[PDB]
Amino acid sequence: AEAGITGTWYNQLGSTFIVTAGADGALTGTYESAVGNAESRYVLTGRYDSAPAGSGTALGWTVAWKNNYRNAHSATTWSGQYVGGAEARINTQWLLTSGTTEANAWKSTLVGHDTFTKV
Amino acid sequence: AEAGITGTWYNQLGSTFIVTAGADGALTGTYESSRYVLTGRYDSAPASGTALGWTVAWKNNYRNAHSATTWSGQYVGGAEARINTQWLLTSGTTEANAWKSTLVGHDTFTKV
Amino acid sequence: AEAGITGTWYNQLGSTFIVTAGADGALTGTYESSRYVLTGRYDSAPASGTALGWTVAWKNNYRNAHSATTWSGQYVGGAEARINTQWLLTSGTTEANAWKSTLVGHDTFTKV
Amino acid sequence: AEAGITGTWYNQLGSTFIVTAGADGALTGTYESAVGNAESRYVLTGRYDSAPAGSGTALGWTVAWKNNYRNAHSATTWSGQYVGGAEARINTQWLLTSGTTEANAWKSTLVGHDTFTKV
Repeated sequence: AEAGITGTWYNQLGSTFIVTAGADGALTGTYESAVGNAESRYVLTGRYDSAPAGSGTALGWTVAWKNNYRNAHSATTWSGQYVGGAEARINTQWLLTSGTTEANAWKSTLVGHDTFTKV
Repeated sequence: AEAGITGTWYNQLGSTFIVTAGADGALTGTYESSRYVLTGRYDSAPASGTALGWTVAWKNNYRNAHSATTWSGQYVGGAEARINTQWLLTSGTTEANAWKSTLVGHDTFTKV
Repeated sequence: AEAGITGTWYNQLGSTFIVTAGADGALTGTYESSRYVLTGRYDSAPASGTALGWTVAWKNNYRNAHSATTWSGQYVGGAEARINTQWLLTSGTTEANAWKSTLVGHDTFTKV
Repeated sequence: AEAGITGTWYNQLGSTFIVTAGADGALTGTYESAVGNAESRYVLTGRYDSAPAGSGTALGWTVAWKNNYRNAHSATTWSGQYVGGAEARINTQWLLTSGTTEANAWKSTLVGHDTFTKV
């Protein structure tokens, strides 16, 4: 619920995710990327199950790779589950999609998986 | 286009996505196949389609499916505007079942 | 159907898949958009579509793209038989770039 | 090349994969599953880049979940790269597809990632 999720997290590549879980199931924050065309901080928005069922808490968020300094013409979404305890982790799968011409659309989307550790 | 995106859309199975695209890159609206709140972002200065993504947690006042889907794709405008997507649906699971927690698929939305 | 699967198929972009389905569950054949060898398996006793998958390493006598695609899906027979798939294309990369090694997409093949 | 790949491997869930890499780029072997409707050994087939480029070697394989004892009406494909050294590993992403009725086709496919360690 709010506090579990709210906080600073890092993935296995050294990117940072700062998130506030709101009472209505809203997720807002900032993302700072360890890779790609990514310079500085980017806004993030998402949603989580604010009334979860030993099972994890399902959540997802999106970043569009545009800030006041750069624009990668691409957006990533991460879908996963928050698993609490002392070992708090967020286990995700993500899709990165770039804006493409129609011809190149077949190769517009990357897929990968990230694990977030809470700090 | 910002307000190119703004509107009501439908996918292949009859689900309906109502969205507003903000000047600064925000997407907000509701998804129904009952109704759920969505939030996302899009490139507000595209070159190419416009990249975008959004999430829906499957909980509202009536049901809680303890899952959340994210759609990642691009908007292509023109005479017949479309949003081509791939999505990941993750369910809250115990550790024993975490390996079978995520479904993947694709959706094509149109104004029709 | 074993020999329901056997035949020549085309996807949305004009690639052509020539396949033979063996009695015991083997798939063999070639894929061309030049030609590459494919191998896979399918459920030879289906209930529902027939589950199946195949791989193509993108190397032949003429080119080597140092990648390999796998297609996972099901065969649906009837008047207009189709093979609905999702695929993963992985490229051989250095460790620095391993996070951007895999493309995901979907393909629909038909006899037309 | 052949020998690098050829051998016995296990994933993080305790499944086993026994594979022989052939000279023409063929992969044949057997898979024994730690989960699902999966009883005993199942045949596998796939392909690999027999002439790879510090970069890994791209490969993929499929198992249909049918043997003489069980049938799950489903097939999985794993796509990834073999990374050699002492730390030999195969890093993959997989798609599991079940045979479904048309109505249920939207939820026929699972996605996940596995890491294989050589034994």
